[PDB]
Amino acid sequence: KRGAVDLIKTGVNEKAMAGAVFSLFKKDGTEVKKELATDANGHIRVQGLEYGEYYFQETKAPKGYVIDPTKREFFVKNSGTINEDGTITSGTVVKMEVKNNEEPTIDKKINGKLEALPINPLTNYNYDIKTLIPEDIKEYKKYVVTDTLDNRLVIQGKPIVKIDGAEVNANVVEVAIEGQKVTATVKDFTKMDGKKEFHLQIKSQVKEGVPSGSEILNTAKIHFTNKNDVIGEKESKPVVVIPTTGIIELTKIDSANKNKMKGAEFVLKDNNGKIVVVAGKEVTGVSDENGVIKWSNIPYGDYQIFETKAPTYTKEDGTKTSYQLLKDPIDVKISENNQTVKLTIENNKS
Repeated sequence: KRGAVDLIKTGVNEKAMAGAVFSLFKKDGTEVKKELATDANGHIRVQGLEYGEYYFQETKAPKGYVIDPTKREFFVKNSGTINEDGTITSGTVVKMEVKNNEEPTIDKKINGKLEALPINPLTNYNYDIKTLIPEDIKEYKKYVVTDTLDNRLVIQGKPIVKIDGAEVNANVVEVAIEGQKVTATVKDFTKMDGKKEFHLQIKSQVKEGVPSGSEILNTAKIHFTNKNDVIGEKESKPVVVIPTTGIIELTKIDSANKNKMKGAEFVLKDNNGKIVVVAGKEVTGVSDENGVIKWSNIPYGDYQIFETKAPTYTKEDGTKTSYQLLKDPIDVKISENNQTVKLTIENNKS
């Protein structure tokens, strides 16, 4: 006398789940069958089973779903048959419904959709970290998203967490922050049942003084433990911000003499007429012995150079005279395809 069983495997949104692999065991642990893969409709059908207690156990999870170690018991108590497509059933066929849950995933982007971003120092940009919220999140034990920002970066204010686009109280999700480490930990798992997207947004700035063109990478990580004590740890793909700055080289010479000049003072202003400040200091220069003023770490890109003090010289009557002051601004442009602007400035006695 022999019975049968029908395993009905489903996934997200009650979808029929194919490719889920199971083994069938007797209660005493002996393997009856292995490599039983759910068909296109999420079914595994087995007949010809001697009466008694059995249990299925998953050996391979469907792609994208969490592995499930649970031993699922059933009794074969009556006779039953079932053909391969289940269109014909006789007697009693034990029915087993097995649900699968997706495993959380992690995605990091810059300003929503970017994987790379050329940006000026001390200029705001966002890290957008989105993780999948599974259908059994309600039953999860741990769900944490972390991100340690490269130390060449400054966290701006307090990172914000959105669930399905809605900002959540510190009750449901707590945003912690210590040093460069940002950590958002789910605290109320019930307030997230039915939700699908965990979105952590960290606002950042690239510090001043990092070499231009240097790639500052970022990644975020998700840590979780589900109801079955399955522990996950995934890391996002790296995203990159690149500091954009340039160099301004001024060489101060004489009109006809063409000689290098020391002592000529200049200043760099933006097109709003305000002096440019870099490391807390205004961008000022005094011409060296070779008549050079080199300014580095200048963000993009439109500025105006002004002479604030002309060089001196001594005529034959020993006179202590200053060259003429240049009263017109010198427009400069800094931007890739023009990252180092070298300008020669001629200086007239009258």
